[PDB]
Amino acid sequence: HWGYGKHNGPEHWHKDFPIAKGERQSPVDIDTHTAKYDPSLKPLSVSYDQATSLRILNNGHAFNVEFDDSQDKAVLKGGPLDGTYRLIQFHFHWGSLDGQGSEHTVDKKKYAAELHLVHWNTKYGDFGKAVQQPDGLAVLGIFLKVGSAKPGLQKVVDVLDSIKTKGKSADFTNFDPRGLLPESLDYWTYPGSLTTPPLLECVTWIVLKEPISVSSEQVLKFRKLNFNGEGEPEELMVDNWRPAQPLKNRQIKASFK
Ligand SMILES: COc1cccc(N2C=Cc3cc(S(N)(=O)=O)sc3S2(=O)=O)c1
Ligand SMILES: [Hg+2]
Ligand SMILES: [Zn+2]
Repeated sequence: HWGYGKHNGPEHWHKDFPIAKGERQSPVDIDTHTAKYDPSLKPLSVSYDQATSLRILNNGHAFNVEFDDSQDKAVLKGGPLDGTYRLIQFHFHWGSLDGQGSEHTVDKKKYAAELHLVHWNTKYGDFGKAVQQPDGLAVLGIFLKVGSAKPGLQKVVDVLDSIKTKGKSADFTNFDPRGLLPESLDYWTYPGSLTTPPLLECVTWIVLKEPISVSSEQVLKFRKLNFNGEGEPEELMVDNWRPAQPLKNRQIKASFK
């Protein structure tokens, strides 16, 4: 149903998902001058050393690397969070050109792509319960800029050939998500939602200020993915991002000054 085309893109979402015009929708523009430094903000605790990746699959919207979240293998704690959040999957949003692709912007600036490491609040038992809570999910957002190649990203880039079309999946075990992290864990944080339908407002967004760079050839491989399934007319998977939403009654807190 929903997609990123003129006929079923972000502008049409509200018809099937009314929360699209809700009070805490993401992504948002991060205005750095009016964001508030908060000294009571704890540092992030990202423990991804016991992470266990399982699959990589094209879902017609993006490609997702899924992880085993049956136990606290890769968790997120600290920062503005209270409780442990488990990594269940990560995905990217990218554009058809280097000047677009990220969902969140910084002072209106768009990056080439954006990585979202999705975590769910373990106090809720399972992911399905978590998406029914205002503090059910924590998504770590990381910006990707085009520059030098990101070593930890190549393994993902290589397997894209086997998951070109919608519905395809491939085994993708022993992948270390720590290769996708910037050097600094400084961040901005605000209450928001999923950036794609069902557009649920259960997310505490933690967007890192430091982006990671990837070569144009690495992000180039992203653009050869297909929205369509095999045997269907080809649709390049590009621009799978949602425009910034009004901040409304919200303030973005910074962990740095
Ligand atoms: C009942 O809601 C469900 C159930 C199962 C999966 C999802 N998901 C859908 C979209 C979606 C978009 C995300 S983003 N771009 O904001 O980080 S994270 C995410 S999801 O958790 O994978 C929602
Ligand atoms: Hg929710
Ligand atoms: Zn996303």
